[PDB]
Amino acid sequence: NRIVKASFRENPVEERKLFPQSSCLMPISVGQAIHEDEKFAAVIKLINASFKQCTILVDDSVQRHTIGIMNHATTEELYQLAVKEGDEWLKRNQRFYKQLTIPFEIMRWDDWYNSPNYINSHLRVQKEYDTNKAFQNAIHANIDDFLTRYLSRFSPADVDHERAFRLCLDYLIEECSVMCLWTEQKYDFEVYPSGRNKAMAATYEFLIKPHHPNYLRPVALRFKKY
Repeated sequence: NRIVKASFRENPVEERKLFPQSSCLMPISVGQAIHEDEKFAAVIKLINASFKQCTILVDDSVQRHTIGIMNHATTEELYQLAVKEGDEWLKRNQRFYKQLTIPFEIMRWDDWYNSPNYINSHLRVQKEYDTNKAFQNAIHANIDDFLTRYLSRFSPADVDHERAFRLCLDYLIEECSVMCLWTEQKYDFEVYPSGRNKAMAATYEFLIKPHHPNYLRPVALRFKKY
């Protein structure tokens, strides 16, 4: 009948030649459709076919910040909801990632946030936000981009815009601080189907690429029915 196939986007032949002998990280934005069913299976199939080894991160506990924009629950409650969402993603998509024949690892957000090196990385990101205005602007742009979609189904009247911004900033600072830590596990490529968001692209530009250009090399995918 019909099937979804996940091809690489923009990655040159000279880069793609490296993929079979390279490692990759698959950060999972728990909640997104690109990480579910037909589109997720398509990715597992392409990753299996083209990489040496793979490790899937479940970006779960981070959402405690974003969940908390409209849900005014206790900080422990949101942490729990953010984890529960990761628990359920793993249940839902166990069927697909189990089909990986290459060596793979399943990690979760807390594995990185609780790293001894997190706090120093967090300070580094907060310093760059304060000092470097290009980086500051990228983060701010990312907040606008994210909130216009996240809060699309809400009337501006029911949204605490001060809160939205604050929590979304907390989310992006954590995401970038954890990003920096990834060089520790020497991942050659970072595969996110859509692009890399503005904040993460800025963090790679200013804090990661200058020190390790052969780590976290971005990879985006195209989806098509065949």
